[PDB]
Amino acid sequence: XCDVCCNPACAXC
Repeated sequence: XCDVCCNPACAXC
């Protein structure tokens, strides 16, 4: 993903 979560805007981290 980007940091921890896999989302287009990074959500649920």
